[PDB]
Amino acid sequence: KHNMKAFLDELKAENIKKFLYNFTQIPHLAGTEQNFQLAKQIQSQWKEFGLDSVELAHYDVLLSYPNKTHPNYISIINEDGNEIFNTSLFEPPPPGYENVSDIVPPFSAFSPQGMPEGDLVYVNYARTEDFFKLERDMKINCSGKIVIARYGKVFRGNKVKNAQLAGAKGVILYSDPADYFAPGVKSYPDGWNLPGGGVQRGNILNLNGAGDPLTPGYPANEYAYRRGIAEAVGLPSIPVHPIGYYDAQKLLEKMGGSAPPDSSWRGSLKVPYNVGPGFTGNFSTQKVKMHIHSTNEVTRIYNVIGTLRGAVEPDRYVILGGHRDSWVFGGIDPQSGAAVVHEIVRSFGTLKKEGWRPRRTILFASWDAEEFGLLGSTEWAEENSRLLQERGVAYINADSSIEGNYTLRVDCTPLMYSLVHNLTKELKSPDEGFEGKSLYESWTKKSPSPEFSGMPRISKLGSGNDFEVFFQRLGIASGRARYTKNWETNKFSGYPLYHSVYETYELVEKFYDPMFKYHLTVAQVRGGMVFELANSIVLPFDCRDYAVVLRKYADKIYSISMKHPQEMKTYSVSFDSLFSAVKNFTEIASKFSERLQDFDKSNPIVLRMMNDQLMFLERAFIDPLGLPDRPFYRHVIYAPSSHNKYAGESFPGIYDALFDIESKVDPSKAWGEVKRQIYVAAFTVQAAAETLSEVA
Amino acid sequence: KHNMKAFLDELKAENIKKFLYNFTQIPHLAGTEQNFQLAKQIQSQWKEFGLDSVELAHYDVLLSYPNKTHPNYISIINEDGNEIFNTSLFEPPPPGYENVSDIVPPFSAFSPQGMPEGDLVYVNYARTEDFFKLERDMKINCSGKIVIARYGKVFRGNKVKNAQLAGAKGVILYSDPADYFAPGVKSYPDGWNLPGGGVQRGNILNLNGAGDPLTPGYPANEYAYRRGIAEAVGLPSIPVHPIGYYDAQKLLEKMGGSAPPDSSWRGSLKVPYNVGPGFTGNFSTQKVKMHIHSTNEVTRIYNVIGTLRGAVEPDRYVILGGHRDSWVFGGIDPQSGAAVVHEIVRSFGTLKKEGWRPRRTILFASWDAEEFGLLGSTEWAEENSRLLQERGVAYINADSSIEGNYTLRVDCTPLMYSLVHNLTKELKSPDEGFEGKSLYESWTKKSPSPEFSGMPRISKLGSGNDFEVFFQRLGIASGRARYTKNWETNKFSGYPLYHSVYETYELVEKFYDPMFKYHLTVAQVRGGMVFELANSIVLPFDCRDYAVVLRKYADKIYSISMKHPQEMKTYSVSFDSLFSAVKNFTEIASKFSERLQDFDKSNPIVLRMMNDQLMFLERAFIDPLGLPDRPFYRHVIYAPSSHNKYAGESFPGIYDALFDIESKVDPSKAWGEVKRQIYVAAFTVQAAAETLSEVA
Ligand SMILES: *[C@@H]1O[C@H](CO)[C@@H](O[C@@H]2O[C@H](CO)[C@@H](O[C@@H]3O[C@H](CO)[C@@H](O)[C@H](O[C@H]4O[C@H](CO)[C@@H](O)[C@H](O)[C@@H]4O)[C@@H]3O)[C@H](O)[C@H]2NC(C)=O)[C@H](O)[C@H]1NC(C)=O
Ligand SMILES: *[C@@H]1O[C@H](CO)[C@@H](O[C@@H]2O[C@H](CO)[C@@H](O[C@@H]3O[C@H](CO)[C@@H](O)[C@H](O[C@H]4O[C@H](CO)[C@@H](O)[C@H](O)[C@@H]4O)[C@@H]3O)[C@H](O)[C@H]2NC(C)=O)[C@H](O)[C@H]1NC(C)=O
Ligand SMILES: *[C@@H]1O[C@H](CO)[C@@H](O[C@@H]2O[C@H](CO)[C@@H](O[C@@H]3O[C@H](CO)[C@@H](O)[C@H](O)[C@@H]3O)[C@H](O)[C@H]2NC(C)=O)[C@H](O)[C@H]1NC(C)=O
Ligand SMILES: *[C@@H]1O[C@H](CO)[C@@H](O[C@@H]2O[C@H](CO)[C@@H](O[C@@H]3O[C@H](CO)[C@@H](O)[C@H](O)[C@@H]3O)[C@H](O)[C@H]2NC(C)=O)[C@H](O)[C@H]1NC(C)=O
Ligand SMILES: *[C@@H]1O[C@H](CO)[C@@H](O[C@@H]2O[C@H](CO)[C@@H](O)[C@H](O)[C@H]2NC(C)=O)[C@H](O)[C@H]1NC(C)=O
Ligand SMILES: *[C@@H]1O[C@H](CO)[C@@H](O[C@@H]2O[C@H](CO)[C@@H](O)[C@H](O)[C@H]2NC(C)=O)[C@H](O)[C@H]1NC(C)=O
Ligand SMILES: *[C@@H]1O[C@H](CO)[C@@H](O[C@@H]2O[C@H](CO)[C@@H](O)[C@H](O)[C@H]2NC(C)=O)[C@H](O)[C@H]1NC(C)=O
Ligand SMILES: *[C@@H]1O[C@H](CO)[C@@H](O[C@@H]2O[C@H](CO)[C@@H](O)[C@H](O)[C@H]2NC(C)=O)[C@H](O)[C@H]1NC(C)=O
Ligand SMILES: *[C@@H]1O[C@H](CO)[C@@H](O)[C@H](O)[C@H]1NC(C)=O
Ligand SMILES: *[C@@H]1O[C@H](CO)[C@@H](O)[C@H](O)[C@H]1NC(C)=O
Ligand SMILES: *[C@@H]1O[C@H](CO)[C@@H](O)[C@H](O)[C@H]1NC(C)=O
Ligand SMILES: *[C@@H]1O[C@H](CO)[C@@H](O)[C@H](O)[C@H]1NC(C)=O
Ligand SMILES: *[C@@H]1O[C@H](CO)[C@@H](O)[C@H](O)[C@H]1NC(C)=O
Ligand SMILES: *[C@@H]1O[C@H](CO)[C@@H](O)[C@H](O)[C@H]1NC(C)=O
Ligand SMILES: [Ca+2]
Ligand SMILES: [Ca+2]
Ligand SMILES: [Cl-]
Ligand SMILES: [Cl-]
Ligand SMILES: [Zn+2]
Ligand SMILES: [Zn+2]
Ligand SMILES: [Zn+2]
Ligand SMILES: [Zn+2]
Repeated sequence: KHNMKAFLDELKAENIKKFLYNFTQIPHLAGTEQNFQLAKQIQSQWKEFGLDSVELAHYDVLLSYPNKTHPNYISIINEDGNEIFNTSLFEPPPPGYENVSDIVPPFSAFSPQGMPEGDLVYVNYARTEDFFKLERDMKINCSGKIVIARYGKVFRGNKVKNAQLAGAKGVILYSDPADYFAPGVKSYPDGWNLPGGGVQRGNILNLNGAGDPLTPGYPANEYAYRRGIAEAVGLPSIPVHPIGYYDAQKLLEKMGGSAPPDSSWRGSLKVPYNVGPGFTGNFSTQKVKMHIHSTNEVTRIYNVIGTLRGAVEPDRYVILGGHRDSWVFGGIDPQSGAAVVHEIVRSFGTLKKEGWRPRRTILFASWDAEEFGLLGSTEWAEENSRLLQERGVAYINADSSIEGNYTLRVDCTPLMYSLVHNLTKELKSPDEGFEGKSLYESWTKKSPSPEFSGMPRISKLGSGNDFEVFFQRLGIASGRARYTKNWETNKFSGYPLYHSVYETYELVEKFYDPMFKYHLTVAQVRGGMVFELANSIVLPFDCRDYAVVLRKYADKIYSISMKHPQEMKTYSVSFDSLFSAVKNFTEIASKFSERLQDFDKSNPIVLRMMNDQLMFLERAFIDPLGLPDRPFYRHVIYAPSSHNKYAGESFPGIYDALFDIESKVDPSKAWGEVKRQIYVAAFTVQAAAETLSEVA
Repeated sequence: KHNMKAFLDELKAENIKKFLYNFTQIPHLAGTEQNFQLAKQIQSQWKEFGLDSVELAHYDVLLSYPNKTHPNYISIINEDGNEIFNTSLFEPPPPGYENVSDIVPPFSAFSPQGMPEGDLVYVNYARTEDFFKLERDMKINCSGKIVIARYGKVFRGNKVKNAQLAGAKGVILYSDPADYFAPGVKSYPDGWNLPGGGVQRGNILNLNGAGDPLTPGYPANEYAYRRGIAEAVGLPSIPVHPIGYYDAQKLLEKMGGSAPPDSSWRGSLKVPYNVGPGFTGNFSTQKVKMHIHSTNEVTRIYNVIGTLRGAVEPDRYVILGGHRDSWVFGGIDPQSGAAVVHEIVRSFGTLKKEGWRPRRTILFASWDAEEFGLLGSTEWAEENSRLLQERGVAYINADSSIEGNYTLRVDCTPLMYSLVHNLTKELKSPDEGFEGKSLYESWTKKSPSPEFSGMPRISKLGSGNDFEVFFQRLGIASGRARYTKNWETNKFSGYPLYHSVYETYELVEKFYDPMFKYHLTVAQVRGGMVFELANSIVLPFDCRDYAVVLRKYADKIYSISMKHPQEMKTYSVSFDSLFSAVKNFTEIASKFSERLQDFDKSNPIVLRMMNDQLMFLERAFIDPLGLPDRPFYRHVIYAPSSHNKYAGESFPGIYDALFDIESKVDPSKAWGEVKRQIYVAAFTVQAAAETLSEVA
């Protein structure tokens, strides 16, 4: 039989290992020749593997690179202007790669050039609440100061935006061992910890879904009209640079001014974590000086797009996409994901060569320039937005397959909860101690849902990956899955070697997944989802699961508002319309589910009608006017948090209208806007419900 | 047989006459009790006629009414402040209606209140080019002046916007007999001309597609959050009032200052048409004073929505909509259209009672508050926008069925050109002299296409009617048809009794269509179109017709730009991308047409695929970001003219970037924006073409 079992059994751990090794021998930085070569390789292999067509889709987008003859670094400078201490110009390369060329040195992509000099303020994680505490409680003023912030907790672009609005003239980012060194584990190459010379690369944009900074709304094709740099979207106005903790120790050890306000501000280095401004008395006259000379440059990028044409509904697309560009070798990010996609393509192509075709069309993508702001996925989606919004069934992301070895992690739309529960009950757990048990069983045991019990945790989608344009802009049901760490017994952020030169094939083969069994499990979850989406006669979405979460999010946002009972009285702020809409959604979704069960299964137009109602249900939560000042975040239920792009926020329009509202100087105006956002959300919920009513 | 012939033969002239009489005995002003009664009547009749459901959809929207105890009027006032001449408080009612109550007196809906006093400037039609001529050539300054403008040529809301931007403090609108009195015809009741006491009502908003001024983007439902008046969309900032030509003669006869600049500025009254400012020497010290006391008020309106469920594709909607609210009796506008819709509903319901159902669902609408800014259609579409954009096949408008008795007028999307040609070849001409000939034949003879020869004129859609939200906001293929006058041998605007108390059942029965044969022909064209749209197995749209017009519009906009060859050189302004996209559209559309001819006709999914490509082709021309500063005009090929809402403009984004560009002070910026709009248009054309490519 050509069924999902045939597909799943064809997937091999050993193949994912071979592909990972093949993809991680040299750097594949976006916009470089090596990454164009790899694109051409993947294109040729996907053709050999059996796909119907495989094309490159290219764009010319704004990228950012250090100047190779004028390196970035930071100094402590004395009263005469002598640089008495300099940060590193490069990370010590790992064993056996000390002769690889074209390793890009640590930098913050899209930093402007400058050589600002000043006194340091230490701002903890540079979160919105960190600046509130500094400014409101401690009365420390960052205006004209250089801030130093530890990486972690939130996306770095939000740190830089927050420093910029506090009036900083520069930002230094560093990795504290409190957040990037797990107790009891050795530094790379001897374990998976970040060494003191290790540094995390990453862009510092605030694109809010725009894609290429110069062409928001339209693909950066050959005739594109581009904004000038001054009108570009999302670029920082102050220089920024990342360092490791050896270097950070040298900048922090001399800090004076106020003590840290409490222990949550102290990391693990042997320094006091004084906030400043500036250095203690003996050194009060030394300053910090940044030297940033990176340049932004329009550069060609290349996506690989493979098509496996559907036998029955070729005009319905199920998309498996993940990126290919890496900061250096990409051992985890992204090639552990790319290798899994490569093996999925291979397995599908095997079945195809024996005469099988999925019900619907499956599109496979190897995106470029994800590390520079989700540029490849976003420009392609801008180009193809009409096809995607009328034909797009689902998008499954495929970045890093592992960030730990403890249990499964899934973030997705409620419409996929049932599909994920059912698939994972049919897959074998790779976990020691759960031999012969289902993945569902091990996952639920290690990661219990906060709400349900007997059910696993499934998180809402945030952002910081290539599903953003598909989900929050276009409203196509989206999901992602990977193996992850135990967040309970671990205080550190993501995985320690993230976006460092130390993220290599060896890191993975030696320390994360030597048998490639977690990779294989993730290929089964991702591939199994694409299979069911592209092949099930009825799309495998359960609208009733959205009804349950909409009630949870309505309760949550009402609870937030109710911290202000006096104002809700004064301004007549009612959530009744939103609860009404959620109640109606629940009733209509229950009735639609009954018809879906009971409809005449021989009638394909009835079937195509009800599949279209299922496909367009995520689509119904899109507001074509977007969220306030964020036109490309159009989903009314989910947006990336305005304080942390990686986190999802529910009812974001109401959430941001309420945030910090007790500080607004015109409360009438502020609560007016809360009421406006309640009206928008209740309306959108009711409108989405009505797409599930009988059609006539 | 239940075929289109059965449908068409059931339509009766005598029934349209009975309904017209029934709908025009009392005023049906939006927001009034009489118009709610009529809604309830139509709802009950459409139920009796056989529709599956018929519901009222209500909204609470901003309307505008004079104050019944504080009337609007204009004065000439002397040096002491005595009002020596006053304009009329009402139009003399026609014979036999002198005792009808609740005739609303002439006013400009949405005028602010005020009693401004000042010197007159006469501004001809208050067109953009009229103000250019006054300000640039004649050096006349309107700041702080009251302007008087003749109705005609352009929508009155654009006149008021243009006066406001010239710094006027008030606007007086009047009907000149040059534009509203046809030579050789008598005034009502003895013919169809406008009497000197007749006055044209109408709103003076500049909504640009927003619908209710207080709730742009969302339906004005029970929990809607409303803007405050100061942030409302589209309201005028200066008082405005309309008058007839008896009164206008009294205001114009004393005018001094400059002579009219040429004969195109002179109407037919026995006055000099001096531009002013102010009156001649003897009267130089008299002034004009307006007294406006109308109020804007949120008021309930009611649409009637009837459904005839499709047998095969119930989730595909073909919509026949026209409004029901009138300024007074609505003898032509809108009830000559409403009576035609009523008879169409009756004919469809006859067939339904005998067991027939159309292939697709047909929705019938009786919209409210069209006269106040297309409010009813727009709020309903805002409410139902997700259903309409995923399910909407076509919208056929049904306002006035006649504005003359000479020949057919059709304005529609190119996608309907073939459908209209084919249907009209099968209908009988009602014209004298063409007995036994087709409607196509008489229409083509009397209204030859400028381009084609052997073909009839079909105009692009403009706006000022209820298709605007469906076509220019949502991108649903739209059309309209009516009988019209011979524009060649007639210099007057629209029809003379437009929006006057004299537009009665008698006007129609005595002077326009005593046999109701033009009404019947229009019911056949509108009803025949809805029939073919809702019943043809393949949707009756020809994409190749869009390809032909896109080339015509590209040639036209390039010709405009080429008036500036030096700047096109300096700023490297190329239309090559747009011509490329139009060429590709033509090639892809030709291939798609071949497949549509040759596809396996037994395969319904192939059929539903290709019908979806046809349905979503108009949809592809929507840009979700909208046109500059006009977010609800999202169609890139067609927008209402920025200088005249009634007229359509093609490639509007490029057109407005080029308009008056030689006057812009930063030419680099201006031509940059031209290039931006070329990129947007070429992109949108190519993207729409690609929706017709093979899907995978
Ligand atoms: C959830 O679904 C339910 C439908 O099951 C839906 O109920 C609707 O609620 C609205 C209220 O927002 C009702 O609107 C009323 O309609 C009647 C005419 O049918 C009007 O007369 C009402 O207005 C007048 O009377 C009201 C007193 O009830 C006054 O408060 C008001 O100021 C006016 O005087 C009012 O507009 C509507 O009838 C029902 N529809 C039904 C039951 O079918 C509810 O709206 C849905 N929730 C959301 C968020 O959409
Ligand atoms: C109309 O349809 C046609 C397809 O039949 C489509 O043609 C495409 O045109 C673009 C040009 O805008 C081509 O883009 C080129 O792609 C190649 C790689 O395939 C690149 O190397 C090219 O860039 C380099 O080389 C160019 C020299 O030709 C340089 O001018 C450039 O600066 C770079 O060095 C270039 O990007 C594309 O290949 C074709 N696609 C085809 C033939 O399939 C055309 O774009 C459509 N019109 C619109 C408005 O979309
Ligand atoms: C995940 O798996 C569950 C369990 O198999 C799926 O729910 C089950 O779906 C089936 C198939 O439609 C339901 O069968 C129906 O039962 C009713 C009897 O009341 C009958 O009228 C229908 O003809 C049909 O046989 C079954 O009841 C249902 N089980 C439960 C507990 O809901 C679920 O659909 C799967 N989810 C996805 C996305 O596939
Ligand atoms: C308006 O009417 C015209 C004339 O009837 C329609 O064009 C005609 O459409 C028919 C039916 O599809 C075409 O028939 C095809 O002919 C080819 C032979 O080359 C054959 O391969 C197909 O199987 C089919 O028989 C016919 O050629 C065509 N005539 C012309 C002049 O184009 C037109 O489709 C109607 N428009 C609308 C919107 O209905
Ligand atoms: C990664 O794998 C690819 C495919 O096997 C290798 O590329 C092939 O290299 C062979 C030997 O040089 C050539 O003859 C083939 O034409 C290449 N195939 C393709 C599709 O490019 C590549 O060398 C491997 N890379 C590494 C670093 O191991
Ligand atoms: C930090 O680096 C800077 C720049 O390379 C060093 O300062 C330079 O030293 C060279 C060689 O002595 C001089 O010719 C340059 O004029 C100096 N440039 C600047 C900008 O100061 C500095 O010596 C280094 N400091 C340490 C401790 O290594
Ligand atoms: C317009 O036609 C309608 C329908 O015939 C008339 O309304 C009917 O009036 C009769 C007699 O008064 C009532 O018994 C019916 O119940 C009414 N029907 C409906 C559906 O309302 C109406 O009177 C006519 N109006 C005019 C001005 O002629
Ligand atoms: C135009 O109308 C105005 C307002 O009704 C008239 O002026 C009023 O005349 C009455 C009766 O004599 C006075 O009591 C009011 O004080 C006047 N009001 C104002 C605002 O002036 C005026 O007489 C009318 N002019 C003509 C020619 O009919
Ligand atoms: C990089 O720096 C070098 C020398 O210090 C300079 O000549 C060149 O302008 C810079 N390159 C870029 C791309 O800015
Ligand atoms: C912070 O410092 C800047 C720079 O001198 C000053 O202008 C600004 O007002 C200060 N703000 C506060 C709250 O002290
Ligand atoms: C792999 O799992 C073991 C056993 O729980 C754990 O001690 C180790 O930290 C894991 N490795 C990584 C990289 O997480
Ligand atoms: C209308 O005018 C009368 C009297 O001149 C006044 O009492 C009332 O306020 C006005 N009505 C409205 C609705 O403004
Ligand atoms: C028009 O008149 C106003 C009002 O006094 C004046 O302020 C404005 O500058 C004038 N414009 C021109 C071009 O004369
Ligand atoms: C009706 O047609 C006749 C004959 O052409 C014409 O003289 C008359 O003006 C028409 N009536 C109207 C209202 O257009
Ligand atoms: Ca772009
Ligand atoms: Ca509205
Ligand atoms: Cl992922
Ligand atoms: Cl019309
Ligand atoms: Zn990644
Ligand atoms: Zn990354
Ligand atoms: Zn009308
Ligand atoms: Zn009208």
